[PDB]
Amino acid sequence: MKKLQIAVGIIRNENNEIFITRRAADAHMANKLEFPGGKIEMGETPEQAVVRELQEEVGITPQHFSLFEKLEYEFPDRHITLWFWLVERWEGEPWGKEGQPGEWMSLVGLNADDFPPANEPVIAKLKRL
Ligand SMILES: Nc1nc2c([nH]c(=O)n2[C@H]2C[C@H](O)[C@@H](COP(=O)(O)O)O2)c(=O)[nH]1
Ligand SMILES: [Mg+2]
Repeated sequence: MKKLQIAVGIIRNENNEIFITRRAADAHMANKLEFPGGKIEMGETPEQAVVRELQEEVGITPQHFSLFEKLEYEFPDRHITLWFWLVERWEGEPWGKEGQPGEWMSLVGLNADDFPPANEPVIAKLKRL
């Protein structure tokens, strides 16, 4: 079967703003407004998957932990698990290896349009704030 897991955590900055990968720092993918922690799927545990990938997607030392929301849905012949974790702080700039560098933005205005549309089920909840 076709199934893939994803665990992410919105890093909280020093100004109630979270650092998320958006249009990279100088890339073309402007609709890549996503978060770190992806790839947890690999072969980790529901708990170590994020905690492990966290170091891989942050590399820094941030007071980051707890989950904000987690959901598991499967598309017509596809299985996508998206876990959203809550973060409270992060020292310096987050690097790890998420993919496309981001900037400290206000999560109160998340972009469900810029980020993957099929991945709205998660944002549809928080987006409505
Ligand atoms: N089944 C399913 N998987 C999806 C959808 N959208 C989406 O990004 N995914 C997948 C692809 C990605 O690899 C992953 C999210 O993190 P990455 O883009 O970093 O891999 O989940 C979808 O609509 N259905
Ligand atoms: Mg990763």
